Amino acid sequence: AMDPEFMREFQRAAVRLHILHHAADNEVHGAWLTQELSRHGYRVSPGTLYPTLHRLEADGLLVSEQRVVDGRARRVYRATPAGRAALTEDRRALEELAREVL
Amino acid sequence: AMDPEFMREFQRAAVRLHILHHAADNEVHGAWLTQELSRHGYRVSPGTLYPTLHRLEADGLLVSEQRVVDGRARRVYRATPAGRAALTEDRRALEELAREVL
Ligand SMILES: [Zn+2]
Ligand SMILES: [Zn+2]
Ligand SMILES: [Zn+2]
Ligand SMILES: [Zn+2]
Repeated sequence: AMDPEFMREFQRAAVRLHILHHAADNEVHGAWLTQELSRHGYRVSPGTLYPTLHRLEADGLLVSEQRVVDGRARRVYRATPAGRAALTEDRRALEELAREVL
Repeated sequence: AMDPEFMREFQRAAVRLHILHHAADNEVHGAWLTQELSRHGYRVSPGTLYPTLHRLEADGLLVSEQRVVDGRARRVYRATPAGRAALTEDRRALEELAREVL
């Protein structure tokens, strides 16, 4: 990239937004988020993603639940009401900036 | 804001993009950038702005020159060819993320 600092800063925000958007549509496992983010073109390792997930729950924007499904313990994440509101606000900021420069 | 970490991350990118867009259109004084960024709705202090400006020059994306105009010495900033290309790349990343989540 010509502007690696922009890409670096912008990716953090992009990831955060994608996590919230996916977790508002439906419940998600961390492992699936890694694959899904990759499909959308973001290079993310579990080592980077899980701390983001935990932070989002700490921020009250996600909530996780322990589930035992098919003899296997798994954590699922979903958006809280605060998360859906955050998503609206974040999307709004994106849309505004998109409208302005494009 | 519901998601202050998103807003914080997103604002850095937004500012960076605005600096490059203004400095591609015309030459700018740092003091004027502060006012202009304020008009566009970004809280920026000289203490935050000048390090960003210096970083952009170090990255080869801006160039500054000491200029004496009307018996008065001033520093002006403008985008380099690399800066115009960075602006295109950054805008492109924005467009992509806009397409994805809207
Ligand atoms: Zn997706
Ligand atoms: Zn602009
Ligand atoms: Zn302007
Ligand atoms: Zn603006």
